[PDB]
Amino acid sequence: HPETLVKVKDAEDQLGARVGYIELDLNSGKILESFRPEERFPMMSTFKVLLCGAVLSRVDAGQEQLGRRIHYSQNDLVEYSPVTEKHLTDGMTVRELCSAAITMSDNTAANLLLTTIGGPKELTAFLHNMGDHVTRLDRWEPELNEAIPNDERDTTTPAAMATTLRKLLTGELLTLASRQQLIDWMEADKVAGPLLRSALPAGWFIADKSGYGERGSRGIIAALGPDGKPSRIVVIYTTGSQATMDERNRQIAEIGASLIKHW
Ligand SMILES: *C(=O)N1C[C@H](NOS(=O)(=O)O)CC[C@H]1C(N)=O
Repeated sequence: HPETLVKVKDAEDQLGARVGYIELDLNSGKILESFRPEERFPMMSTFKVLLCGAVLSRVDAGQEQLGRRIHYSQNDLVEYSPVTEKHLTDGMTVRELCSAAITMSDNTAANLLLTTIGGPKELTAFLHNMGDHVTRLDRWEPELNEAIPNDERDTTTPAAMATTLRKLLTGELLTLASRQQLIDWMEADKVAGPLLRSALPAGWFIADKSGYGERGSRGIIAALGPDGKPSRIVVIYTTGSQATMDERNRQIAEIGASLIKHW
């Protein structure tokens, strides 16, 4: 709808920064709306979804098992480690760590998961082999959140992420059991309250992953639809604004309110 685009433009005016936007039909993969679709934005914590997609790919092939227990130490703990800092004694399974990475955005969990697959480059190789020659992860947490302007490291485009997400959630890449583990983790997101979730009517489905970085970076990827069943993918990124966090949260909410009302 023109008026959802108008809200994206107004959000650009009021934040004083670039905003990338993609609305994708889950069934056919056709783009319903777009704004700056081929411009790069920092992925920030939204990459954790693509990371757990790579891990589930290894689980399918038998190179990884969801129950394998990983033991680490305080050393591996990096800033924002809400769950991993509580399991220094018993360790955590791959399944629990991916749950921590997506539902709580645990940073140490992400670094541990990156180690099991062979580092950021090997995640990029994973995305490359499924048809994403645009998205790239280059650094570990928390360095990947610097969001230096014009730096292409740890970036995606609204169109590339939205298509890759669609393949991960509904494509032929993962098995049915693996596809549902990723969507279940995303549905259990507990850190994207004031974003798209704030504008959701009762009975709607949402499975999302949010993120923020430096230089006013904020973003969300989401699978949502009415009556508890997803039907579209929404990708929203922004960077460059000197806005406070609560301000950036407000615009993504108004973008959410618009596309829900003109669903
Ligand atoms: C993801 O971008 N991050 C991890 C954590 N918050 O995730 S959230 O903003 O989606 O809820 C801390 C902030 C950020 C980071 N600096 O890693």
